[PDB]
Amino acid sequence: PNPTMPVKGAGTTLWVYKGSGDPYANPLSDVDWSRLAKVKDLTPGELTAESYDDSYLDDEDADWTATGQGQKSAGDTSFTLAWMPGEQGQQALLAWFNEGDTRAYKIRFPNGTVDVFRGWVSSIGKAVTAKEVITRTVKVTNVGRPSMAEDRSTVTAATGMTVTPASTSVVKGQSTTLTVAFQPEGVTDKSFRAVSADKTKATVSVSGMTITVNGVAAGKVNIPVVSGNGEFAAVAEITVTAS
Amino acid sequence: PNPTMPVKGAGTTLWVYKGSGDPYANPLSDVDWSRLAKVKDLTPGELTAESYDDSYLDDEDADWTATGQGQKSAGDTSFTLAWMPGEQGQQALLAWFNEGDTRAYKIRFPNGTVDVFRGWVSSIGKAVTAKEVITRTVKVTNVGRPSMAEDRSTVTAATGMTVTPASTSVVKGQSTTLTVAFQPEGVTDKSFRAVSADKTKATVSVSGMTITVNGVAAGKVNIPVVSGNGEFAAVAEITVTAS
Repeated sequence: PNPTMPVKGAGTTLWVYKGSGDPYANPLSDVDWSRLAKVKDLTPGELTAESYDDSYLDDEDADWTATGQGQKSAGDTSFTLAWMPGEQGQQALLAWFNEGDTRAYKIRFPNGTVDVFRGWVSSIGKAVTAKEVITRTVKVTNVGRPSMAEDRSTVTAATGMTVTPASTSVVKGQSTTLTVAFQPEGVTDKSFRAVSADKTKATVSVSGMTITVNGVAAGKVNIPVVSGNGEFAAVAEITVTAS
Repeated sequence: PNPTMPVKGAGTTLWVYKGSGDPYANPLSDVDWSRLAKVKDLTPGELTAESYDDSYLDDEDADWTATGQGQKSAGDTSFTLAWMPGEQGQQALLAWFNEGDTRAYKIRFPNGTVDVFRGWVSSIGKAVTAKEVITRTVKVTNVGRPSMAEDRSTVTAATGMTVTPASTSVVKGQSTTLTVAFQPEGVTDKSFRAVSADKTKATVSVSGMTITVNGVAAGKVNIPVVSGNGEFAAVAEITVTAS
């Protein structure tokens, strides 16, 4: 994965945001994104710009006409994918079209870089033919300003999730926080999620780099932590004391 | 007939509603529907929406243009069949064109799902050529809200997730299979992924509801399996033996 060398282009993936946070803040994260599977083909949006005349009479040597860049447009993105009405992601796509709210969608190139736009579905189609797979074709009109893949350009990642083990004694409505950290001294594009393995003895309220546990019942259970896309994981045990 | 997998599109049929009840209620029944047999080519109408400008003079970030989804349209659906005027149903189609009253027509795909639209015939053509069959081409302009296939999809999920624990026999390359199954009445959307917490003593090879786990160096690794729902997870314990 070298973002400084030409890439063949195969393996490009497409995801749609469904969370509530800032899509532009953590685009490399894949936590609140649903993948659209089996994209037959994809053509991304085009960044256009309407020109404005910038030539007045007072200017000398008026033989040549001059223009300047005005308002920029993000263009329309098209993609056709295999038609599976019963697969999660297509149902969300038609719900998005029927509602019409502006949502964020990103494309993960086979380069270690992502490209996320915001837009709404402007066209929905279908191509049913024998001797060939049925393909659903979607067109999306982008709004606002996109987050180009050339903006961040400074991704960092190393090996490991440090997390303090044990944490046995758990009392007072439990509700204790346990410290988590990354290996590259902390400086990365972070992403992670955790949840109790049983949910009958304890539950978690992960919010902002701190994992807080509150328990309901006694027993031994281990909570997992998964690094967003999941390139690393960790496990920490909890033993709910009677008193 | 699995709606969660792509289909070859061969065998798609077309029906026109003839009864008096509501077609939108039960479009899976072929009671009051007339079949238009011998379909040569078919192309369903595309769903489209007109864009309405959403740019205000007093807002910031004027370097880019923004718009929004406006009014949807159901497009024009075309299909060419063989010319058999004596066959009932073609006469009904011609009478529908002559009277010009809006009616419902459904398409049966080889998935068990249907596509029922409402519209009026706006074009009737013919192509007479030697060494070829005489074809009748029909085009229907659709009105109102079409009943898409994805509106007939129901979701079954939750109730947790299960995986067989321990199985400490880890020796000589392993590639041991780990089975992850969902409890609720069989039917569910089984989206999941599992991750190795060490990546050195042992590794996982997630592949379609079966986890392939191999060992490299002796030690104790607990590997977590989580789900895309964001609530369900479990941890399986592995002891990679040197010999």
